[PDB]
Amino acid sequence: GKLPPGPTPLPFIGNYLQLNTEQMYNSLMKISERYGPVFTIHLGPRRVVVLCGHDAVKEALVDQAEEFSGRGEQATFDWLFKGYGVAFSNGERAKQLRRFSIATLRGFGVGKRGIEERIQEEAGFLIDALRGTHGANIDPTFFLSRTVSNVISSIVFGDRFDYEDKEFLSLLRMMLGSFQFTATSTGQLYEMFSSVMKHLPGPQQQAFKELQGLEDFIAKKVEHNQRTLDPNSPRDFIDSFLIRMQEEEKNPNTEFYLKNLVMTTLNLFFAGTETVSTTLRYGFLLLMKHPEVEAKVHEEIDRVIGKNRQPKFEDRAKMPYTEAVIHEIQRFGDMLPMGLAHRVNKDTKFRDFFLPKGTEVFPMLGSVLRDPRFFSNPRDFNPQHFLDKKGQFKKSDAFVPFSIGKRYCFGEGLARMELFLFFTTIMQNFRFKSPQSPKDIDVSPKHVGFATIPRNYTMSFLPR
Ligand code: HEM
Ligand SMILES: CC[C@@H]1C(=O)OC[C@@H]1Cc1cncn1C
Repeated sequence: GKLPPGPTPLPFIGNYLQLNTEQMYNSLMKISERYGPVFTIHLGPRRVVVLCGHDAVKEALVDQAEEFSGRGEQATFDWLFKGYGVAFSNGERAKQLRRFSIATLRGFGVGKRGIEERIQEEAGFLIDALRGTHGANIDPTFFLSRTVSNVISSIVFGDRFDYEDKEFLSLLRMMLGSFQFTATSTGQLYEMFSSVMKHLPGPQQQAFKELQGLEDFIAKKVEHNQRTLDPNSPRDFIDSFLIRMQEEEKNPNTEFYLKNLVMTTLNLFFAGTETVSTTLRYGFLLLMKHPEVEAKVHEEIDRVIGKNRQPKFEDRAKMPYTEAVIHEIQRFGDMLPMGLAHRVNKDTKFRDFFLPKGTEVFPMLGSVLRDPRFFSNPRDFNPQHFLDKKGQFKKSDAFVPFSIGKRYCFGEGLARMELFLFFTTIMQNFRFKSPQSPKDIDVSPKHVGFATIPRNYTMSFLPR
């Protein structure tokens, strides 16, 4: 009846001394090279259990999937959410807001023809945008996020933002900034020492500012929607939820009230924007570093699709190389290295170890994506990871950027279809040029913390 081994914590600071807040993953991966695939850490006051490799992670989150289905803290987002919404909540609230969210996204056609024709249409609205930069050197950052956010916006708001909207440019700035903070040294020190640091001046404060800015906005769309509602036919995600808040007024235990609504919508709007767009911004850089991979994707396009029409999402079965490249950007790029934290919601026996009720769990998603048993060159960019000798597509149990188990990314379906199309559609129209030689492109991360962020680069989209 004892915890997993680990370095001796100090009082209050925990294992501050053996942790590099500038790369948290490598610090935790060094400790496991010494203790094992399951060890115990303290980030400040918080006792965490950290899981390493495909085996540790799968047996935790899938084989005992119920007991590891809790949610732990991300103190940056916990300052805003306070345990409300679909993503950062626990128990009876998590199961209801999740059950309702999946059912509703399917209403608006996630992984269906509706959202296909929305993405397909927005993808062309971006093609125009990039054909009108005329080959000149740009930052791809806010072009991509604009386009990516517009898909999720259609679902949650009822329609899209205009690309010329000054206030829209602002909301995307608020996501990029709050998100990049979680990845920085101070971001990872804030995980450790939130209790103190939320009252101290510093970068943390600028990130509450933008979080606060984001909530405000969403709560202004909830007001406008609320007063102009039509109870017998819904326009968007907010409306459907409003319709369920009415029906649930007689029930005092309901999880469908104003604050849960507002929080769950931000979960969706924030996640539908910054994780598919970073993945693309990373993927472009990885394509200009690897020109022989770019040329091969282009060729698979012209023979399967051509130049005339617009790529669908079933054009995908006849495209094994391009679908490998997209899985390999997703695995190399390593979006959320430690995932969202979990928690055991009751006393738990796991592998001879004991985990008390409320124990926090770090499922290292990045160490599965770099499990050397499943990948032959774990830290190189090789699309042959996702192919066999006959050139067809090879699924891997260690491809887990979207997590596994009971609290896994229900936004995975939307994201898969978005990635395929955006990537195919852009590269069907343009080839990418860098202002620097392929041997001189630094494809290593700028910040790695809660997210993996790629470095800054300028680029050209010149037509074919
Ligand atoms: C490449 C893009 C994306 C990646 C790599 C990604 C990855 C992840 C990961 C690792 C989790 C953690 C789940 C856990 O607790 O174990 C997660 C959760 C979540 N994701 Fe995504 N995600 C992406 C895009 C999206 C999109 C487009 C949406 C919008 C519908 C979304 C919505 C969510 C939500 C609501 C959760 C919380 C689930 C819960 O706590 O029940 N994600 N995602
Ligand atoms: C930026 C934090 C995001 C949020 O508020 O809701 C969930 C989320 C974390 C996340 C999950 N999938 C993508 N992201 C960025």
